[PDB]
Amino acid sequence: SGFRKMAFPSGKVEGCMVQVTCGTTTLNGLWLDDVVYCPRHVICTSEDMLNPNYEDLLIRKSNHNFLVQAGNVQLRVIGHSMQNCVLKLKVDTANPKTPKYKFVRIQPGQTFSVLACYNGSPSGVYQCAMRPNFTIKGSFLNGSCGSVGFNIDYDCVSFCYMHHMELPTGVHAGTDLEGNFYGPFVDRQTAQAAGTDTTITVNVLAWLYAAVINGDRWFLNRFTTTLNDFNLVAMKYNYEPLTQDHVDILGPLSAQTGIAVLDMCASLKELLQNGMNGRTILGSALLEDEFTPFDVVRQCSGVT
Amino acid sequence: SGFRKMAFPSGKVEGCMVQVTCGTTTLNGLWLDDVVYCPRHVICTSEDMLNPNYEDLLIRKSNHNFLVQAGNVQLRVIGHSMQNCVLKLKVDTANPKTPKYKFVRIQPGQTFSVLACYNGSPSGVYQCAMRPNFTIKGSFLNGSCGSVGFNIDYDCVSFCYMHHMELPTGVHAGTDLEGNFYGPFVDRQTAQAAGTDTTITVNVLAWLYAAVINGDRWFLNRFTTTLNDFNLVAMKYNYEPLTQDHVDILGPLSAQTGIAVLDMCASLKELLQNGMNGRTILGSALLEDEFTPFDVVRQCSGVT
Ligand SMILES: O=C(Cc1cncc2ccccc12)Nc1ccccc1
Ligand SMILES: O=C(Cc1cncc2ccccc12)Nc1ccccc1
Repeated sequence: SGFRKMAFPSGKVEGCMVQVTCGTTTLNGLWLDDVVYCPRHVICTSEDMLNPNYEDLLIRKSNHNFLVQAGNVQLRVIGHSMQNCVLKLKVDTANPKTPKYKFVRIQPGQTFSVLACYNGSPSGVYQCAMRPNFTIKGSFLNGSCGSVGFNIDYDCVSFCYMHHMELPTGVHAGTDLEGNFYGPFVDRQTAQAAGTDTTITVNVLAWLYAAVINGDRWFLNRFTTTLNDFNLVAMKYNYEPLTQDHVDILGPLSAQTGIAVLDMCASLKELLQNGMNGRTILGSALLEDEFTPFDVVRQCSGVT
Repeated sequence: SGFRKMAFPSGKVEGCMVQVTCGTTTLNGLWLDDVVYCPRHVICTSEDMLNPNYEDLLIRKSNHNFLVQAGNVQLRVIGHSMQNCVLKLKVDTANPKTPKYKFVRIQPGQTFSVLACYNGSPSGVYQCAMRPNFTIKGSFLNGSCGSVGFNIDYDCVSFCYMHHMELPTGVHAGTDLEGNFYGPFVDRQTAQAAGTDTTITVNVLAWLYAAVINGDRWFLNRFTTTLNDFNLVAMKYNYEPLTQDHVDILGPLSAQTGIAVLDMCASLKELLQNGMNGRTILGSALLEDEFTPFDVVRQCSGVT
């Protein structure tokens, strides 16, 4: 028993982190096979970021201007190309520590592990969610760009996120491993607005199921509701509308607990309308939405 | 910016996890040099746990009864000994992945990373604190015994905890790497009581400093207090008494923010007496006590 915001073991990803330097800018890169992936803003100076013309900026750079260092050994750059907002530096040596991997574009609401890095060296690992507004609420300082988000399926690492920027509002924005930003964000020092951040309803429900499995049952009531009635309450509280897909996805948790999904929705509805009244659920005084139904099942079944 | 419950990168520890089997019981072991460390309750059956005589039980076991497996290769056991509540299985092969390491007994209030494992395979990593009552609020299922807690200083892993048991109350108990339980707990299936769990005051203060550094300043007031006045309020709320040592330890955070420690104590005092009034601090609706002042400084400075 017990319920924690658990991250995937980061060892497979640590073996891929390298330092990429371009002029005075140093950030992190991901070394997989003979390719180093990093944010393209490595080629920018503080002045360039205001309105950078990356194609023009990249033309002034040659293979030898990109210093790639894995641990203490220098990698030789034999090719460079820009794929959307990521630079792909072709190196002459394949990473001997390359794990089995995929590049995946995650959906909003999905979760992933972040290995926060500085100078190609990992400093910490934490679990987070892609917000419905496509931002992430991470913990990143300057130097952390190129730090990656991933999930692991037994031995295959699915790289889903590369950190690029912190918006003036303190939230984080980045790309998938093909250089495509999640959301409307651009890699430019300009006024960028994240949309309204809504609450991942299916995740909160999954976490309520985790609470019940772990003995915290105080919030369970004698009521039920319907999808349309629950959604009327969800919209008022800036919660994502719950669909039959979400109900089906909660099927295993509903079967494990013997509590119907709509019954859990009525409990959630009362928690929204009345608050926690000073009580806690799984050591939290608010409704947690950064555990998918898959994360709950995995944590409560010990998937290695 | 951003503040997350960050764990140390677990790669160095993953390379030490092995599976230890003794009869029908399989748990995790820590392989460092030519020694495998694991909970001594590996030699018990369900009936033994009621009142086990471990010296008598261990005598019926020989080197060949302890099956140690690292990945898919079997390790040959050439020696076995009991050191307090841990078994030390001497193997004939040194772990080629043994990192630089220390065995340290942590203090209550200190934090550490847990690499939760099942069948010698890691499943997740999370950050936690040794509670003042010496329990840990982890996420462990059956099979997780032998999972370790650690801290990293650049390249040296300091092993501080080995998971042994879940108390009937859902909290977790374990030992240091010398087999000594943290707290009054014994490795027996009996009624064991954890003391009153108090709140780590210095940690909450450090987290209030992290909040101020990260832009959350709403809780800052025009008041101050004294150590004795603050402690009068701390005792009422089951908070640890704050000492001059704690004030000194908060020195770097107080210098960074320009907010005196006693001024932060007055804010904490008002948060205790009046609650958060529906507001949040660093995305939390309660006072977080699982970040030491060292964790805050590290996270806010990017120590790799
Ligand atoms: O935002 C970043 C990098 C960054 C990321 N996370 C956290 C950061 C904290 C402080 C400084 C920088 C951080 N780059 C950038 C700079 C200007 C305009 C566009 C992008
Ligand atoms: O508590 C444990 C192992 C354990 C640990 N964490 C979580 C667990 C969850 C379920 C079952 C077992 C767990 N061993 C033990 C059994 C009986 C008496 C004394 C100790």
